[PDB]
Amino acid sequence: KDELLYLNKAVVFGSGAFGTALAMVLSKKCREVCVWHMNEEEVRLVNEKRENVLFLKGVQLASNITFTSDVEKAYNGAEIILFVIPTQFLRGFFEKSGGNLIAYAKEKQVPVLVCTKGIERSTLKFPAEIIGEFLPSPLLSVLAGPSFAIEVATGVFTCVSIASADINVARRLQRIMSTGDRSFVCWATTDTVGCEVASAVKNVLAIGSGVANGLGMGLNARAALIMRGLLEIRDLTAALGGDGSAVFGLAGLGDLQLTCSSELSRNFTVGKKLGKGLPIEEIQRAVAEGVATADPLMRLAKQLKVKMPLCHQIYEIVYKKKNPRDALADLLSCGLQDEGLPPLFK
Amino acid sequence: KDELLYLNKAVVFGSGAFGTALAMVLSKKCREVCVWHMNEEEVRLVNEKRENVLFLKGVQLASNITFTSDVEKAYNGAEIILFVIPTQFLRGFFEKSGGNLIAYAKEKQVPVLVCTKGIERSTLKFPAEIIGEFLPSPLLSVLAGPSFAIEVATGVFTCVSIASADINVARRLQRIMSTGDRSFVCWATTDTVGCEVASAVKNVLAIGSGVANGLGMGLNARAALIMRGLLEIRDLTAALGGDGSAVFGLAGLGDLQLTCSSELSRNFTVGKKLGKGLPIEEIQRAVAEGVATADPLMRLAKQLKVKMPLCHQIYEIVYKKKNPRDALADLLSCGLQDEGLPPLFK
Ligand SMILES: NC(=O)c1ccc[n+]([C@@H]2O[C@H](COP(=O)([O-])OP(=O)(O)OC[C@H]3O[C@@H](n4cnc5c(N)ncnc54)[C@H](O)[C@@H]3O)[C@@H](O)[C@H]2O)c1
Ligand SMILES: NC(=O)c1ccc[n+]([C@@H]2O[C@H](COP(=O)([O-])OP(=O)(O)OC[C@H]3O[C@@H](n4cnc5c(N)ncnc54)[C@H](O)[C@@H]3O)[C@@H](O)[C@H]2O)c1
Ligand SMILES: CCCCCCCCCCCCCCC
Ligand SMILES: CCCCCCCCCCCCCCC
Repeated sequence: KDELLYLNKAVVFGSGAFGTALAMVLSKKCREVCVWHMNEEEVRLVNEKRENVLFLKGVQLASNITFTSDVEKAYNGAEIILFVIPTQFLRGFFEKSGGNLIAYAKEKQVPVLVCTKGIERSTLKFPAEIIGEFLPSPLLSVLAGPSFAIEVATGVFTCVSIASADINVARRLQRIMSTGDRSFVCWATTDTVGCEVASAVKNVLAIGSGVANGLGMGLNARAALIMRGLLEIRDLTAALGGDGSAVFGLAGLGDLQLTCSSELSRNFTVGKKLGKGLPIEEIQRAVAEGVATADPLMRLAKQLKVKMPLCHQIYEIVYKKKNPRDALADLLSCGLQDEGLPPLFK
Repeated sequence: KDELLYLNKAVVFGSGAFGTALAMVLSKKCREVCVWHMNEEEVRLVNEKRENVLFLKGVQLASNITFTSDVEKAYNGAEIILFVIPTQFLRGFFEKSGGNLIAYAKEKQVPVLVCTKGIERSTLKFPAEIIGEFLPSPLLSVLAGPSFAIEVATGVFTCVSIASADINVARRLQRIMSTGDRSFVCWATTDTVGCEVASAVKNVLAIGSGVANGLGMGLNARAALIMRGLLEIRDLTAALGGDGSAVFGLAGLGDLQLTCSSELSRNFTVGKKLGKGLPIEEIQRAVAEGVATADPLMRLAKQLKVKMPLCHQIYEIVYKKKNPRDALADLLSCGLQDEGLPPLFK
């Protein structure tokens, strides 16, 4: 259906930039919107300042958005639940505080939208998979696409995709997340796996995009990294069982191109410094998603016997003090090859 | 084979930036390299200045590169012929001066590489197809990929693809164009049609990327245009008989992302001005490829009953004084849809 759906309440667990940006999106489709944060003193500050000075400074929060550190109040009445908690804290949240919320979720059959992105070190599992350990798959959906928080929060034209096993589940969410002014447009897909893989790998590849820059290469080089790196996301997706229909969609191609062209992103800057020779230790100072993700990505790929050329070299440069230039050469040592893309039309 | 091939002579018909940039690439794989230009007085100047002050200022030409306005001398002895003449002058060249050259080409079975990009107004045909009217298909190959002339001419890491019906023909050329320092890497593909379609459509879409900017949208918007516009190149390719294996390769995704992220390109700037409301007439002042290409692209699409949403609106804004904002709204009037991408894995 091409007609939207408005709700009375919507809860968003994750008080960071993206979660807040999404609260902003929701403020225009939901009568009430609570954003769960943990530090109570902070929850107050924000509500006072009418601004998430913590993770989204400069953005005036809508009035119908309320921050609360009380999970119970937070989810109570919500007709849609969003999870934008960093991957590393996700599991802990459910073990320590998801008790009742999970009950409520199952009870009222509330639709859950996974917005977190990454890989859990301990299990090498993705967000929606982790949450899936507590909440049934049928209720789970994934939101992925080129969506810089700031642009989304301030209402600047953005397109993302909603992935769910049941396309109809994705479409319902599609009608809930899409805004009245068409400033936030959603596209439905079933490729949950592809979306999750892409959301994670993109950060690693972003670092390579930065490496390429600090290494003196230009835009041609970047377009090639983006195009070649996309096959790596494709192959890892295939290995994990995903149908891959999202790989060349907004979740993959889209977000990938965005994330890799973001010259100010921590991923890019970190990679740039590496490209210029600065050791990872020296850099540090606030870790880049790509850096955190690189190790487990490598372990998952290895475990699945999936070859990710670019991602691997990026892992070496980061975790094994490999010279960016040597990495680049090793990468190109493969010799002349075919593009390696199947035809789409017979 | 992963081992290169060096030649004695190579001719490049097309004295513009890209042709010169490619002469530079060839200067490192060919003993001798002539670049055919038409104005004799100019051919001298350049040879004197050791620089193509006409279309590639600031770039010092290698010594083994010689400009000549004598087609006969130019092609004589060449072991590879490149065509980088603008689409509109292509046919005229062969009718007026290709006489002997064609003979020589067929005679010695010299490999031809089509580097020109666009659509001929009169026939709505692409470069390699036009040249194909004079030289047999078997000898023809297409070079396409994200390759800004300057970066290519100055040796900055670049990746492009070589497309030929016979993959082996593409691979031979692959070993001739790939450089010893791995600064120019070629990938083989068969999707000649896809490559040509992509090379042309990209310019139109670039204007939209500019429109989006002048219209106040941000990077999220651009990533979406790139991802959505790519399906248009896909569909037109399917309609023209291409196998489409290049659509998501360097020729398509690659070049597309590059061309659309080039904020200084004439396509972008023209589109930006349109996005800001300036009428096309006013703008002008040196035409943007995207503008020229928009009309025939539209006529070809219509003739083939292929729907290209973004390209169509871009055509309206340019040729029919349509308000960019109205165009954007008409575009989004489609309602909520699925991403519309087939799965890659069953
Ligand atoms: N930032 C973006 O533009 C964007 C776009 C898409 C997806 N994402 C995804 O969003 C998530 C994070 O992005 P962000 O900018 O919203 O977040 P952020 O880094 O601004 O989030 C900080 C959040 O982490 C919590 N936190 C910090 N330390 C904690 C601890 N020890 N225990 C429990 N909670 C703790 C805070 O209370 C807060 O909710 C990731 O999954 C990322 O991939 C971000
Ligand atoms: N510029 C790039 O970075 C790039 C990258 C890929 C493909 N291309 C393709 O290259 C071609 C043009 O790009 P460029 O920068 O090399 O060229 P350019 O615009 O710099 O080329 C000018 C050329 O056109 C010729 N010319 C001009 N007017 C003429 C007339 N009336 N009759 C006959 N010849 C005339 C000149 O003598 C010269 O060879 C297109 O096919 C384009 O799609 C360019
Ligand atoms: C991390 C450094 C910069 C990388 C710039 C891009 C390289 C692109 C091509 C990779 C080809 C891989 C071929 C198979 C092993
Ligand atoms: C030319 C103006 C700016 C366009 C910015 C991008 C719009 C992207 C989405 C297009 C969707 C088309 C849907 C089907 C008709």
